[PDB]
Amino acid sequence: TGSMVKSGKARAHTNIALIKYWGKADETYIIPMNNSLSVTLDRFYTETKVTFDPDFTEDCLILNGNEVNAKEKEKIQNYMNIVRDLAGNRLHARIESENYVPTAAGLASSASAYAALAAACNEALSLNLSDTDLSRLARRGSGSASRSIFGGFAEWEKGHDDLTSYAHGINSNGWEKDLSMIFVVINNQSKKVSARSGMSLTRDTSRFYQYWLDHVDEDLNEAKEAVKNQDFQRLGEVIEANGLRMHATNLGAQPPFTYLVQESYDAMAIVEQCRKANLPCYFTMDAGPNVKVLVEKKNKQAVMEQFLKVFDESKIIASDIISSGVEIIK
Repeated sequence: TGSMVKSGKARAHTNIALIKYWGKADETYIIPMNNSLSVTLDRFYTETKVTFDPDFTEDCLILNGNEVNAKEKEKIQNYMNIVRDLAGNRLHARIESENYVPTAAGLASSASAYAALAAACNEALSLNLSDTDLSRLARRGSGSASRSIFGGFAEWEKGHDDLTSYAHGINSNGWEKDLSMIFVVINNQSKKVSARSGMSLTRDTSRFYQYWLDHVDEDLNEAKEAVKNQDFQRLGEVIEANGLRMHATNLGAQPPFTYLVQESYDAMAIVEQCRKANLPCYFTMDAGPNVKVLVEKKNKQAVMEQFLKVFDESKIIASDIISSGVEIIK
């Protein structure tokens, strides 16, 4: 690299919320209405390199080898303004990112991307950020990115401001090594959809939003106790119910909406058939119709075969849960 050029490259993995982040207390700083709990997936990740050079006059983002539009361009420059302030410098960066995430199939890359960028900047500029402050930095880009700093189980503590809202890794005594998640790619409209806009309408207007708030802390404690005990059935029941309650809140929005389609329900029915046939597993869904199936690694293959009876092979994508957190790479 160049004499006064500072670069860093990081790999961060996606995560899926078992207890949902849904609704913000603060839209500008990304402060959530409640705590969330997720697992970090081994199979899906973003690699991001950042190169700071005094000769650069603005930030440039190249994604999967392609320039981004002026919109995405403006967004990355705003985010990089946070990094510069944090660093106490005025260096602009060329950002080269590669998503190893099935985004065309509907899997989100925002958590991995912002976690990778935060870590890459910390490395490039030698900021020496603690995992807490790395989490806070990632959060400012995307809420769920706060959790992708960490492996295995992770919890985003809601806090009440920029300093107190961040995630931490949960030690599971290695339980994450025994677990998997099967992604069912569900046929979806290709029309534009915004989770950020969705959760905002629901948080602000849903007639069922208070119901959500009244139960989330109880679900979270239940999930965490299940994790302490490595009690799969106990974790599953509560995360499945929590997920469904999140979708319920959208039904109460003004006016109502849903991310689920009939094919999603078809996949949920298969999970329940699996449970009735002695194959424990539990589903969750996010801002789209894809169905994610949490399952013990030992039963992963058998659950997949049940899905493979009815879905194309290409649509049934399994991942293990990774133990380690964001890493610095070449």
